[PDB]
Amino acid sequence: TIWQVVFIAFLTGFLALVTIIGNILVIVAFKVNKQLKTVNNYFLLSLACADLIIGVISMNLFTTYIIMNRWALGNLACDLWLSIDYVASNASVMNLLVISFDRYFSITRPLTYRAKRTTKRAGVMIGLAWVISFVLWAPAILFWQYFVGKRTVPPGECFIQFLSEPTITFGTAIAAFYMPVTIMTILYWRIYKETEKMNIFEMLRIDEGGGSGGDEAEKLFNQDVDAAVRGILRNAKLKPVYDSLDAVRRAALINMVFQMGETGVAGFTNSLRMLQQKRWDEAAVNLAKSRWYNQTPNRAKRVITTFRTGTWDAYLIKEKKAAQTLSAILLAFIITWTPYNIMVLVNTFCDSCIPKTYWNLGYWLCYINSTVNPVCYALCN
Ligand SMILES: C[N+]1(C)[C@@H]2C[C@@H](OC(=O)[C@H](CO)c3ccccc3)C[C@H]1[C@@H]1O[C@@H]12
Repeated sequence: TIWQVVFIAFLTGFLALVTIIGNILVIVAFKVNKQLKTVNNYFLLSLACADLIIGVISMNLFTTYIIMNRWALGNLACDLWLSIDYVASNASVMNLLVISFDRYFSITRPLTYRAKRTTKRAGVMIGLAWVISFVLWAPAILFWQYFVGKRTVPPGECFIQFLSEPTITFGTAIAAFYMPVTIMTILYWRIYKETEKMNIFEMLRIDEGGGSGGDEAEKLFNQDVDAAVRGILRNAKLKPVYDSLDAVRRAALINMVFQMGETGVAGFTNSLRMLQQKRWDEAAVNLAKSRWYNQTPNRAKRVITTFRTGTWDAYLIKEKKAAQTLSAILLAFIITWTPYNIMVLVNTFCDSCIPKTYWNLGYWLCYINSTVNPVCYALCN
C-alpha cells in the first residue's frame, strides 16, 4: 500500500542526513584543527568526501526510484547519477587500498618507507584515485549508448547499459570487490600478526624519537648493541642482574646502558637488587624517584613500564590503535557490500532467481557503509 511507503521514506530519509552530518562534521574537523591533517588522516578526508556525495545525491535519488517505482528525471539525469554513484564508490575502494598500503609498508619495511610518507605523496594518491575512477566509469556510462547506436535502457527505468550482461557485471564485481577485499584481507592479517614483532633496536629508536637510518647505520647499530651487552657481562654488578632477566626486560636494561653508560646503571643498587629478586612493583616506584626519571621522563616512563609489566606494552600503544581503526573500516565494508556482490556472483549463473526487491536492499545496504566510516572515526581515534 502507501502506509509502508511512508515508513520507507522516513527510514531512508533518516539515514541520508545522518550520513551527511557525519561527513560534514569530519571535514570541518579537518579544516579547522591543524592537528588532524596527518598522512593517514588525509586519506580519511577523501573517504569523507566520497561518502558525503553519496549521502546528498545517491541516497536522495535512488529513494525516488523505489518510491515512485519509476525514473522520472530524464535521460541526462540518469547517466549522470550512475556516474556519480560509481566513481565516488570506486574512489572509495581506492582510498581503502591506499590506507591499507600505508600500514603494510610501515610494518614490513619500516626502514625505507616510514621516512618517505609525506603530504606530497598523499595528495597524489588521492588525486590519481579520483581520476582513475573517472576514466573507468564516466565514458562507460555516458558515452556507451552512442557507440552502440541506441539506448537499450527503456524509459521509466534506470540502469547501466554496458553492465546488461551478467558475465561482464561479474567480471566487474571481482576486480572491484573480490580482488580488493582478498588483498586487504591478506594485508590486515600481516599487520595484526606483525604487531610484536618488537626488538631492542626499534625500542631505542622510539625513545630517541629516532628515524629509520641507512643500510650502513644498521651495521653500526648492531655492533653497538652487541658491544653494550659485552660490557654488561664484563660488569660484575650488571652480569648477575642481566642474566636473571627475561628477553624483554634484558633489552630494557640495555636501554639504560645505552643512555647512562655501564657505570651509571650500576648506581641503582636497590633497583638492581629488586630486579634480580623478581620484585618488579617495588623497583618501578624506586626507579621513578631518581634523577633519571626527572631528566628524561617520557623515555623512563616507557622503560619503567617495560620493567613492571614485562611486555612491550609501552611501545605499541600508537601502532595497535592504528590497527583498530582499519579493523573497523574493513569490517563495515565486507558486511555491507558483500550481500550485493553475493547476488552478482549468483545472478551470473542463472536467469530469474533474484527478485528486484533483493537488488534494492542489496543496493541500499552498501549506502549505509558510507555512514559507519564517520562513526568509526569517533569510535577508535
Ligand atoms: C552504490 N552501490 C550499491 C552500487 C553497487 C555495488 O558495487 C558493486 O558491487 C560493483 C562491483 O561488484 C561496483 C560498482 C561500482 C564500483 C565498484 C564496484 C555497491 C555500490 C557501488 O556503486 C555501486
